[PDB]
Amino acid sequence: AQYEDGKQYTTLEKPVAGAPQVLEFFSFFCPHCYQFEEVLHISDNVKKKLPEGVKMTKYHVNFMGGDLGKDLTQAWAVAMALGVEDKVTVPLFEGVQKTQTIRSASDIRDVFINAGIKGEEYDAAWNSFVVKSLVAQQEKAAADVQLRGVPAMFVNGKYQLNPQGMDTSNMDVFVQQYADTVKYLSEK
Repeated sequence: AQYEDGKQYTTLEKPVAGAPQVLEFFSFFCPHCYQFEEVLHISDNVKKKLPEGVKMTKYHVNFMGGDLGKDLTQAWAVAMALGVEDKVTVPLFEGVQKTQTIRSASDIRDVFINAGIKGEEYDAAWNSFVVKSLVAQQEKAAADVQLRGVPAMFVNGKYQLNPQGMDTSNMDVFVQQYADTVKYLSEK
């Protein structure tokens, strides 16, 4: 075959019912994730090739960066609740990995303030039970699927993208291969 289990993707032994259609996991501490977001624009290029009627979900994970990793998962929950994912993703990545100016929850908060979210509004989101269940969702989805590494993508709770088995000589060729795989898996 051209697409083979164990080559461009692996199959979950233990499939996850009711899972989001396209599910991505990342961490702001994760170096390949930085690349995926800033250099490759993976999420975006996958979306451009997905059939439509397809919804795309992205969650943060706790297992990198100890205490700040958790803060970052709660902040990503705030971002999702406020619909400001596209305004904070880049400065969070660069704050954590490039400039290293994010060292505390208050520094994470600064990024949202600088992106124009209001103090009252951030602190209210931060502390809301709607954000608590969104944190719960992020953790449950990761727990359901065996998650020990990022970046990670799952399709319909049964297939996991396997970028290790795609050519990396060319960054553009890698992305298309990656996205076409998602679409193949999607139509499976």
